[PDB]
Amino acid sequence: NYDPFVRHSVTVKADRKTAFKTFLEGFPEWWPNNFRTTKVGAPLGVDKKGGRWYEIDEQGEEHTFGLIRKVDEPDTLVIGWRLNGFGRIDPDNSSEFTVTFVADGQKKTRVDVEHTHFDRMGTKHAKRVRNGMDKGWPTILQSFQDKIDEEGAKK
DNA sequence: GCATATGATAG
DNA sequence: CTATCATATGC
Repeated sequence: NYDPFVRHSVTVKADRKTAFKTFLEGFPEWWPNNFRTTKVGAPLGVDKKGGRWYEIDEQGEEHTFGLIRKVDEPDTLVIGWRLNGFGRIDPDNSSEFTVTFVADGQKKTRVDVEHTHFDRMGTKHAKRVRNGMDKGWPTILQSFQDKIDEEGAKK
């Protein structure tokens, strides 16, 4: 994706609320990217009342990790581009996407992202994205499903 | 366009 | 390490 269109694909083994909880609140409780303190990895991750991804740096708020357009409870999250305090590219992309959590049996949730405009920036814009984002959030989604897999299936 | 540099991708 | 690809700075 992210060259023609952006799609997200994640299967959660617990339910949509655990998915939403993990995705937007449980930032500090994963271990793929947030594996830090006052960094990418702090006691927050995202702001609920405004819809904006931030964590608690020692000097204030560490990395902005998204500009949320829609914070629609355990259901849907439309967010925009933002990344880690690393060797990253700036939010020159906007990269917005509709995170669609589909509740299955209320103990499973398949999320699909659908967006097509800023995400299409693949090739050039995605190569500068590759700087540090490629080694974080895509990795997050793996441990996301696994941490959650332990929440009500494995552990 | 070339020397950087950073960042990923080549070898 | 040199390159080669992209992007940006720097000249």
